[PDB]
Amino acid sequence: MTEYKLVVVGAGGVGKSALTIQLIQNHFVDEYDPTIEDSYRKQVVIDGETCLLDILDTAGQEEYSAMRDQYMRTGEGFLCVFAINNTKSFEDIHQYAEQIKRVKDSDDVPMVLVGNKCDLAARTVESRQAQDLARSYGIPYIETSAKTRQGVEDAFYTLVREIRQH
Ligand SMILES: Nc1nc2c(ncn2[C@@H]2O[C@H](COP(=O)(O)OP(=O)(O)NP(=O)(O)O)[C@@H](O)[C@H]2O)c(=O)[nH]1
Ligand SMILES: [Ca+2]
Ligand SMILES: [Ca+2]
Ligand SMILES: [Mg+2]
Repeated sequence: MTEYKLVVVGAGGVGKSALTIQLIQNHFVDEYDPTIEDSYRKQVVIDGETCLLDILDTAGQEEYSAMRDQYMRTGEGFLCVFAINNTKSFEDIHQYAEQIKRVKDSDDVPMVLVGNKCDLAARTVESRQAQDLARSYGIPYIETSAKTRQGVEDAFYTLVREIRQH
């Protein structure tokens, strides 16, 4: 069966771990335990095809930024996550995308831009602004809530599907 190496990246506290765990284990993590680097694997059927998701959950804390080159080298598709209630996290997205783009020596690396925590009402990043960023990269924008499960499967499966267009 095909195996897809997905990497989830973005600023700390945007909900990377919560997204991943919601996808893989089907529950919401309410507490905030900052991640160093964790791995998850799950057989899923996507568009008729049995396949293996290998998902790397990465550090948002910038002290662990040295570890980025290593996972950006290995990973096949990148979930680029900001929180819609954290403008700074949206501004941080570029640093992640550029580095992926640099490290992979490609302007065409499978990516999906994810606006997380769309259940919260304190939005400071309007959808249209994220859509504009995603358009410049030539990638999809998808809003998610790790809390309600809205968009969680869409976001990850779209990433698997971007890896398949490439
Ligand atoms: N309301 C709401 N809270 C969320 C959502 N996703 C994550 N959170 C909350 O935000 C906090 C941070 O979540 P977490 O997944 O650990 O963030 P992270 O991006 O993995 N952090 P790190 O980079 O340090 O590993 C947690 O308290 C979590 O419950 C979401 O969609 N909605
Ligand atoms: Ca919980
Ligand atoms: Ca504004
Ligand atoms: Mg985490």
